[PDB]
Amino acid sequence: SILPKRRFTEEEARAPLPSSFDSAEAWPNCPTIPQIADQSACGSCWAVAAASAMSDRFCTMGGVQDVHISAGDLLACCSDCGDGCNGGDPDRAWAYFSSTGLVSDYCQPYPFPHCSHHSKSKNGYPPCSQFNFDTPKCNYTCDDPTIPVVNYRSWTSYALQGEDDYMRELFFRGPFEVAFDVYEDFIAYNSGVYHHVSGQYLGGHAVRLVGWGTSNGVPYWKIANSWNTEWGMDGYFLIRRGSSECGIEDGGSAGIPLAP
Ligand SMILES: *[C@@H]1O[C@H](CO)[C@@H](O[C@@H]2O[C@H](CO)[C@@H](O)[C@H](O)[C@H]2NC(C)=O)[C@H](O)[C@H]1NC(C)=O
Ligand code: NA
Repeated sequence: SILPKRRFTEEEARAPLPSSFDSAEAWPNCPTIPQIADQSACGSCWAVAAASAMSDRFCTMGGVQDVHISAGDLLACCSDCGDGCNGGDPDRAWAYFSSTGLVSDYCQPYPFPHCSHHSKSKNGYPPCSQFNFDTPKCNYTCDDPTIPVVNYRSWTSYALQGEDDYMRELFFRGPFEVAFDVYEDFIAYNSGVYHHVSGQYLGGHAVRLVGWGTSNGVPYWKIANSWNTEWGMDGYFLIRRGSSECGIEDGGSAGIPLAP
């Protein structure tokens, strides 16, 4: 990891964490948390999950109730992060949030429309396979140039590893970015607690971690996916917690938004 490891204070460390936890119920006055993103026909999961968590953390920590951080800005302008719509690194996305900063969804709206990721779309989105999107151009003015550019920054970035870090960080500071390996059997998930049993490896996938809990003696993470609200359980999925399922507990990325 390029980011420094998160160290917990003596007070944070000794906190008795609850058997279940939900970020939306923990910060009920933060409207960005329960919102689900759509990355569209682009490999921008690394950027979209980051911008979602940064938006959440401006409410949990930054003192701003409802600001949406522009995934598009991060996607296009962080060339050191990866190759835009062809994949990137969550760690470097958070490093960019502090060293340079990001505009809001209002300044630079996400350039790609809704599309269907699994199969059938009840709202009538075209298939995402129908679209082939290149990495958008990095812009330095708001799409509507008459809207002033407001730049949003964090003041620190750190990495996280393992069940306890994830839980402890989530509890104190809210949603952050994690990553895991996708297999064929994940694509059609719609219920239950996910566990890889069959299917070919497809690729890495960055996502936003919002909660934990236990269902019928099976501990799990509650995760916000970025395949719009029609995928999984209303945009979310549950995954096995405790034994790094698909490497979900191998690396997490987070930081603290600065009050502007
Ligand atoms: C930066 O602005 C440019 C130009 O306004 C955007 O590029 C256009 O994006 C639309 C919607 O995806 C496409 O239909 C056009 O073909 C693009 N035009 C050109 C000239 O590139 C771009 O999406 C913006 N970038 C971001 C990150 O918002
Ligand atoms: Na840990």
